[PDB]
Order: sequence, then C-alpha cells, then structure tokens
Amino acid sequence: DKDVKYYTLEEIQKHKDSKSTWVILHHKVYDLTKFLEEHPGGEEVLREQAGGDATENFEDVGHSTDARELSKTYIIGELHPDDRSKIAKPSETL
Ligand code: HEM
Repeated sequence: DKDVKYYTLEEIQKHKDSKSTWVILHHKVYDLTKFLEEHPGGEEVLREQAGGDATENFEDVGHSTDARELSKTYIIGELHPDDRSKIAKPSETL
C-alpha cells in the first residue's frame, strides 16, 4: 500500500529482463529502465547485474554525491521489511 514500494527480493529479481532494469542500492530499489542510456557510465554496466545487489558494483566505483541524489530521483521503493530486518548475508559477488 501507501508508503513507498516495498518490493521483495524475488519480485525485484524478475525485474532484470529485456526492459525493466531495476537495481537495489543500499536497501533502496531504483528503476533505471529509462536511465540506461542517460547514465554517464552507460547502459551495459547497469544491465550487467540488474534485478539485484548492484550495491557491490556501485560502491566498488563508489559514485559521487551527485549520483547519490540522482538515485533518489529514480527511487521506486525499498527492500521488503521482511528481509530488511534480517539481511542475512548475500551470497556475494562481483
Ligand atoms: C541509482 C543508480 C545510479 C545512478 C543514479 C548513477 C549515476 C552516475 C553518475 C552521475 C555518474 C557520473 C560519475 C562521475 O561524474 O564521475 C556515474 C558513473 C558511473 N557509473 Fe553509475 N549510477 C547508478 C548506478 C550504477 C551502477 C549500479 C553501476 C554498476 C553496475 C554503475 C557504474 C558506473 C560507472 C562505471 C561509471 C563511470 C564510468 C567511467 O569511468 O567513466 N552505476 N553514475
């Protein structure tokens, strides 16, 4: 309802295909479907992971303050509170 868009891991994991490039960057779900080409860094790097923990890759690069605010402009919602209370630890990677 209501609030933000609390999406579950599995749901977000569907959103990586053809044309719904979601990513989760620090507990927050961003649709970047219309940002792919705009991204001063490119579509592919975005589309590589998609529907999942692009936090790792995002923070590897670190990203500027600008990008952080610009994330908010693309914010659709958050990780479902269920998993949020228990971010039992990702199997990892890359
Ligand atoms: C909320 C989503 C994101 C936003 C709003 C965003 C925004 C930006 C912005 C503004 C820059 C410019 C950096 C600069 O001026 O130095 C940038 C660069 C870049 N981003 Fe992102 N980004 C996002 C997610 C990602 C993710 C998840 C990846 C990796 C999978 C990625 C990889 C890169 C890379 C590699 C560059 C720089 C490439 C180069 O060296 O020229 N970004 N991003």
